[PDB]
Amino acid sequence: GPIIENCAAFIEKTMSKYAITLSDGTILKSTIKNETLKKTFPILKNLLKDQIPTGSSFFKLPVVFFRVTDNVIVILLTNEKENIILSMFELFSTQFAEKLALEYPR
Amino acid sequence: GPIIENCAAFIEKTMSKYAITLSDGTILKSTIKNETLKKTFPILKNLLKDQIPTGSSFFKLPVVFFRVTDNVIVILLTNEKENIILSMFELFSTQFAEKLALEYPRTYE
Amino acid sequence: PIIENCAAFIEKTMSKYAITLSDGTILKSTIKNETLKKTFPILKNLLKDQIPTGSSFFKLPVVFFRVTDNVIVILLTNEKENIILSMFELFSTQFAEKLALEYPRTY
Ligand SMILES: [Cl-]
Repeated sequence: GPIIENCAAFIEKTMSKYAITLSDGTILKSTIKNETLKKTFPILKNLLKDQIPTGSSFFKLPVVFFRVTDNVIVILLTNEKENIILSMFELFSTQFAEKLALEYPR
Repeated sequence: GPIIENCAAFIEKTMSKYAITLSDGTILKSTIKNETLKKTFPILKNLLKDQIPTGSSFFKLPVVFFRVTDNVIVILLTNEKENIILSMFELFSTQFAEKLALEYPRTYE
Repeated sequence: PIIENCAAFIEKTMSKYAITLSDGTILKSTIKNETLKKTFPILKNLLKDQIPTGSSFFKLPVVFFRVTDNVIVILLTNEKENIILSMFELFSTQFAEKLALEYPRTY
């Protein structure tokens, strides 16, 4: 049926703490608490102007950003090893970045 | 669309003084006089800063707060018993939480 | 964050403004502090008469706008009154309920 509830179960299969957000600040789904997201989003909007091209990730552990689509960003709080996180993102995209760009176009 | 209308009619079935607001303070629906409602906001602000969990309530009678989703707050003025109020909120959540969460997402503009 | 958007909204029409609390707390301001400190005792006394929430008070070039119980907008401007009242009505629609929650008068 509806994605987002599908994206979150995917992510939770390997990370407890995440958020699926849009570029303006809209949280579509999040297990990260509001206090952390409020201080986190201004940093993400900055990097979004030219440091995270669509399809790329950005690391500052425990925070990680993945621009799945042009408008949709995944935010992780994790200490997983790098290759696991990149692997999660690669799979998440190839199973979701089509449906997600279709449901949340810019 | 009609989600807030359905939320309102569900609450009005039991309490007459209520409001539904966003967690940034936007009033979506309120039968409480806007002046009286805005004076409960110091309490709400403290609840949100202490990150009261989704599904949890807070009682300062006659005022009652219920965090149905991350971004949607139910407010009551009521003298009804706590066990009835807590049942009302759990049924309210069951029927409307998922929809409210999609219709009213938290936003950090 | 919310105050940073308030500042940006105001800045689209006037450049000399301040957003303060009832007790005088500066939240954001492009007005020289020299001016604000000689301007606050006037605000305090207007607040006493309980200049109502939503109303403004003109003393050109100075304008006060009580957006919420606890938040005052101050402008130094030589714009016309209708333009100032229109900016205020717009400002209040976009920000008053948010501001009321972010900066509640306590007790
Ligand atoms: Cl929270």
